[PDB]
Amino acid sequence: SMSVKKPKRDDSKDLALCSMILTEMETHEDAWPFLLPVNLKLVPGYKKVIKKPMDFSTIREKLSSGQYPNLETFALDVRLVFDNCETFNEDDSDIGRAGHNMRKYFEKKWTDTFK
Repeated sequence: SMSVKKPKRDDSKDLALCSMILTEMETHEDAWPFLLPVNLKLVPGYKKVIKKPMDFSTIREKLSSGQYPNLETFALDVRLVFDNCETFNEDDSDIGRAGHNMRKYFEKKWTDTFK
């Protein structure tokens, strides 16, 4: 509360560490469905169904341009990428399986880097 603060967690490396995690996600062999925005002209249904599209390139641009206020807003956009994927793709599809693999990969790196 006013003039009463928990001890200050060092967040000065968060930008660099989120960038490294994002690089590792970008270079994973199952990243290919997620590298670029889904083409809304060419994929029927996507525009209407997925209210907030997100992809790695879009996260990378937001990161590079100071559009994440903190590391939690960054994790929310990464998770959004996988949540959208599950909303639109069957579990038993190449893309569906890619999304589950990448989420697992991300969550481990997140825990190991920050928890």
